[PDB]
Amino acid sequence: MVSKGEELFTGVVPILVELDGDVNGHKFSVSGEGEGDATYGKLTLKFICTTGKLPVPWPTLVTTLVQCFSRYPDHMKQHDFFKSAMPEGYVQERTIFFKDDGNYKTRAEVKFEGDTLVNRIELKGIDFKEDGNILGHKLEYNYNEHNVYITADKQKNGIKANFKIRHNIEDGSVQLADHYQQNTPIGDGPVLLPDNHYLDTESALSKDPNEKRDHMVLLEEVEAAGITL
Repeated sequence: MVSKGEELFTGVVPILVELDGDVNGHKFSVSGEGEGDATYGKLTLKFICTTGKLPVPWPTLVTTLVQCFSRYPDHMKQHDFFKSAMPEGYVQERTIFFKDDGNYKTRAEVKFEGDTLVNRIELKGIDFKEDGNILGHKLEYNYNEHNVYITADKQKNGIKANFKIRHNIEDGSVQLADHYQQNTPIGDGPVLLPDNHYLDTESALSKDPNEKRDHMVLLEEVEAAGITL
């Protein structure tokens, strides 16, 4: 295998996610747990809003709540920055602009803590409309397939990405969320800096019929593409 960190993903890896958020002064926390199987680009996670009611729609948090679990095809193994940064990990930072509404700013560290892949996130949201699609909870509980476009940032020993998320609104229209992303390694070790490619990302949201807390069950399937065999 072409990076040392890639070896850590040959099996099923436990995942922990911890998010602290503040959107227009509405504070919240989310904890998630599950597991990832990068060989197949799959993960399964269950998230709980540990502070009671989530003040924003669950779908708006999907992108924030571990791209090291993507399946890179055999011919693309030298382009997997995310696993190459492991176990020391990477900082992932985004600004997410909701069209005609507010924005989220996120900073996360994704790294191994023992045998567990941990995503710890700080999220701040500002300039939302209290009666808009986000704070007004007008988004459908579902999720579309998206391509995440990745480019190397040699200057920061890292990568950049940008993409637009389409969130279906309750009335059949769409709330757009423009994502700008930067990832930089935490460690000083060498990482893989990729040629341009994308991650074809599929997400399915559901509920645990036994769960009384505000929560989201998420299954994701992701494969890298855009570099010909």
